Amino acid sequence: EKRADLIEIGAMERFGKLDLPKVAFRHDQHTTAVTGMGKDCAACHKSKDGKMSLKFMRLDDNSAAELKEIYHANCIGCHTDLAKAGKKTGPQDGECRSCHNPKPSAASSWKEIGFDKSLHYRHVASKAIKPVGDPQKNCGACHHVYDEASKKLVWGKNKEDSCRACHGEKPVDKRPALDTAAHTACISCHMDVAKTKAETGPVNCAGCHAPEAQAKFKVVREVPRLDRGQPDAALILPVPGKDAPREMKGTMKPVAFDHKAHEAKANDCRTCHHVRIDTCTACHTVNGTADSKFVQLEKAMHQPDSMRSCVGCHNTRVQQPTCAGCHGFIKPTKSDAQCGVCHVAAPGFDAKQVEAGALLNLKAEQRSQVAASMLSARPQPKGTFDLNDIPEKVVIGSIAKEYQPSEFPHRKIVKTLIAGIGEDKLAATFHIEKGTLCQGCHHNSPASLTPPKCASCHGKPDRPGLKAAYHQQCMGCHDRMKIEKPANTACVDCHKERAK
Ligand code: HEC
Ligand code: HEC
Ligand code: HEC
Ligand code: HEC
Ligand code: HEC
Ligand code: HEC
Ligand code: HEC
Ligand code: HEC
Ligand code: HEC
Ligand code: HEC
Ligand code: HEC
Ligand code: HEC
Ligand code: HEC
Ligand code: HEC
Repeated sequence: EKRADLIEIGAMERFGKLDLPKVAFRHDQHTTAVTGMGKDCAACHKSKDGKMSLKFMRLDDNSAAELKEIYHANCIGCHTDLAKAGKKTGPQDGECRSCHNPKPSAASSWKEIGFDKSLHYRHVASKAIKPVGDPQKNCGACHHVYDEASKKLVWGKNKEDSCRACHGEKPVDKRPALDTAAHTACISCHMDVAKTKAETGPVNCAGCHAPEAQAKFKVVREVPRLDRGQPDAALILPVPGKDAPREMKGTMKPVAFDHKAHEAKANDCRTCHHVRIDTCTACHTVNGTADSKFVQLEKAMHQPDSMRSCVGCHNTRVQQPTCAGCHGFIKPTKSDAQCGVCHVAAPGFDAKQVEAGALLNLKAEQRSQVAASMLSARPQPKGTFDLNDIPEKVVIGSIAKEYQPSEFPHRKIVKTLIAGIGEDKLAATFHIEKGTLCQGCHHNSPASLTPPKCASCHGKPDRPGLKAAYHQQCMGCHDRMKIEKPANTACVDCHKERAK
């Protein structure tokens, strides 16, 4: 009952109220049958100048009357001819309700489809897609901008973007809507390559929009960089923008951004460039603009719950079990030091000149030099204290009573925690002190080789008592890290039975 190929035909509703229900149409069911009878798309779609219309048996919608005749004459005509041939067929001319069906045809499994970097690269890498306007580059086969001089579309070198950047839910001006744009360009090419029997893309509705079909697409794990002329190192500045006089100026040190490293770890460009490839400050000025619906630069970069912001995406990262043990327990400090991981001094510039705009009109190559400098000048990772310098096992028995004191495997766990982190660079860079990792459990005191006892703040005598403090911390981390043994229900694996 789940289908991804449903079309609810309701085109004449634009001309006025419909007398009868819209007509449900299974496109994949129809192309399969048409193929089997030796026909193709041309059975139902006309073309004009080598471009196939996506409309049924027409190039324009001229009137309600004309449209009704096109549907009835052509839809029913085929059904009738198949009937007298004694073949499987659809509703006959007199079965009004069988097409004009008030009850839904099937359920919809339809899913949107898009290019992650793997799929985009599988297209870039295809021999079947030939270079355009270049000895090697493939880009012009798919990407365009409108050239006002020639009054036509041309490949705009290094101005390639997702189709969504210029094609919307509805056709604005002579830019078609996204669905028309994609259905036209994508499927047309797929059908051409299919003729050469070189590997190609889907033509069936289900082939693109069915979750089952999507799961089957070959994925490439190591995907080459998609180079469109973007910086390796970006310099993000508190851009005020022309509007709002006086306008807000920045108050922090500037931020250098390793754009190249982030590409390698992200799954596309759009994740961050959510409207179009450009700066962020084009819309998210310090004060915000109408074009950002007044979302300010600060929000764009710090929004804790958005995948688009520095802090937000990093926040999803720390929800990994290897991180979540500590990160589901600790509270951010918002200390100057932590802010300083991103906001750093620029070489040769003072604070007064940066939030004066001294950097705003520098050439891309020059700001890259400045940014790369800021990136390389960041101190080397201090790592963690030598684990041999902390107790290997601590006895937790301050409140022993019903059980024996816990013999806590202190050093072994810390070692596992560092192992679990591995070469994660987000962990390496933001864990700025030798004892930062220690604070994942020893919270609310400075990073140190010698943190105070929990009892110094808990249940001695807001805050939990000492037993609650232990249980919540121990059991909590194990749940978040998916630690199987010990089980939280195993009441003796952390503190052995009284006597017995
Ligand atoms: C499937 C093969 C059809 C059969 C059998 C009948 N109709 Fe139909 N009709 C069909 C389509 C694809 C459309 C367009 C639907 C839309 O809303 O765009 C139509 C259109 C009409 C209309 C005009 C639109 C409306 O007012 O709802 C009418 C009045 C109409 N159809 C009538 C009608 C009757 C009475 C039929 C039995 C004699 C009949 N239809 C059969 C598809 C099919
Ligand atoms: C007649 C039985 C059809 C055959 C064979 C093919 N298509 Fe079709 N298509 C048909 C209809 C009735 C419609 C709805 C438009 C209308 O004027 O009522 C369509 C629509 C499409 C679409 C758009 C889908 C959507 O956006 O909802 C596409 C992209 C499309 N069709 C492609 C297509 C191709 C490539 C075909 C051969 C493989 C083909 N169609 C055959 C009817 C029929
Ligand atoms: C031959 C070129 C056809 C044209 C043009 C249209 N249809 Fe059709 N239809 C055709 C066949 C051979 C079948 C049966 C397919 C099968 O495998 O059973 C059908 C069936 C339908 C149905 C019934 C769907 C179902 O519930 O099983 C409907 C409602 C239907 N057809 C609608 C329809 C409309 C509205 C068309 C114009 C847009 C149309 N069809 C054209 C063959 C052909
Ligand atoms: C803005 C930079 C655009 C991006 C990114 C994409 N498209 Fe586009 N497209 C754009 C304009 C200004 C127009 C209208 C041209 C005119 O004559 O005024 C278009 C048009 C199309 C069309 C229609 C013409 C045709 O090819 O038959 C298609 C099919 C189309 N666009 C597809 C398309 C796809 C698939 C894109 C992502 C790969 C894409 N466009 C991006 C502007 C822009
Ligand atoms: C030529 C100019 C194409 C355009 C435009 C689009 N696609 Fe494509 N596609 C093309 C080829 C040559 C191939 C084969 C690549 C290979 O592996 O050799 C493909 C393949 C796909 C696939 C993968 C199918 C599978 O793995 O089974 C999909 C899902 C796909 N294509 C989708 C797609 C979409 C949605 C497009 C516009 C947004 C699009 N393609 C354009 C060639 C061309
Ligand atoms: C992969 C090459 C496609 C094939 C084959 C078909 N569709 Fe498609 N469709 C495709 C894209 C890339 C898009 C744009 C949005 C997206 O999914 O990325 C669409 C869009 C639609 C829509 C419009 C959804 C909306 O937001 O209004 C529908 C309902 C739709 N597509 C239907 C459809 C049908 C019925 C097809 C067979 C005729 C079909 N599509 C094929 C990509 C591809
Ligand atoms: C990297 C993950 C960030 C951390 C950690 C913090 N900030 Fe940030 N901030 C970041 C970016 C990418 C930007 C835009 C570039 C710029 O420097 O303007 C910002 C911007 C601000 C702003 C607005 C601009 C300004 O007033 O100068 C403020 C007020 C700001 N940042 C404050 C701030 C503080 C107090 C932080 C620690 C709690 C902090 N930031 C962390 C990136 C990152
Ligand atoms: C047609 C088969 C393509 C070729 C060849 C190239 N691109 Fe592409 N690109 C294509 C599509 C359909 C899309 C949008 C996919 C979506 O789901 O939105 C794109 C997108 C881009 C982007 C934006 C990345 C993103 O986050 O979506 C860029 C920067 C881009 N394309 C660049 C690019 C370049 C430089 C290419 C030649 C090396 C190139 N593209 C080829 C389809 C196709
Ligand atoms: C978030 C992790 C990003 C990913 C993934 C990609 N980009 Fe990016 N980009 C990002 C930021 C924060 C910035 C700085 C913008 C600012 O306001 O300073 C950028 C900048 C660019 C630029 C430079 C534009 C300019 O300075 O005029 C380009 C051209 C660019 N980005 C392109 C791009 C492409 C094509 C990507 C996929 C291959 C891509 N970016 C990913 C953040 C992120
Ligand atoms: C104008 C074309 C914009 C550019 C360039 C960037 N953004 Fe944006 N952004 C814009 C709008 C219209 C909105 C509000 C509507 C919306 O899409 O949410 C936003 C919003 C954000 C947000 C907030 C998300 C949330 O959940 O609250 C963030 C964090 C954000 N944008 C980030 C961001 C970044 C990092 C960009 C450069 C890569 C960027 N934006 C550019 C408009 C525009
Ligand atoms: C997911 C969409 C991310 C967004 C948006 C941003 N970051 Fe990021 N960050 C992310 C990962 C998965 C990584 C590891 C890959 C890497 O680039 O090393 C990181 C790491 C950092 C680091 C440490 C390493 C480095 O590249 O310098 C810093 C200092 C950093 N991130 C900064 C940063 C800023 C300032 C961003 C907003 C402009 C930002 N990140 C976005 C994932 C994602
Ligand atoms: C306990 C041993 C830790 C583990 C395991 C991980 N992190 Fe961590 N991290 C920890 C502390 C005590 C702090 C200091 C918080 C403060 O505000 O002073 C941090 C901080 C970070 C940050 C900075 C932003 C923040 O969330 O406060 C990041 C981005 C970060 N850590 C990332 C991170 C990742 C990706 C980890 C798993 C690979 C990870 N951390 C583990 C303690 C501990
Ligand atoms: C390790 C992950 C634990 C599990 C599982 C359980 N407990 Fe626990 N508990 C733990 C610690 C580190 C401590 C402190 C030890 C001390 O004596 O200081 C405790 C403490 C208690 C106490 C209070 C002390 C006492 O009366 O002996 C009780 C009564 C207690 N815990 C009960 C208990 C039960 C019934 C459990 C099974 C559900 C259980 N704990 C599991 C660590 C861990
Ligand atoms: C959670 C998994 C821990 C991490 C990460 C680190 N330590 Fe820890 N330590 C932890 C507990 C539950 C206790 C018991 C404290 C109590 O009050 O019962 C301890 C204790 C210490 C002590 C002894 C304190 C005292 O008894 O007065 C020291 C000196 C100590 N731990 C140091 C330490 C350091 C420096 C770490 C980072 C390398 C570190 N711990 C990590 C839990 C956890």
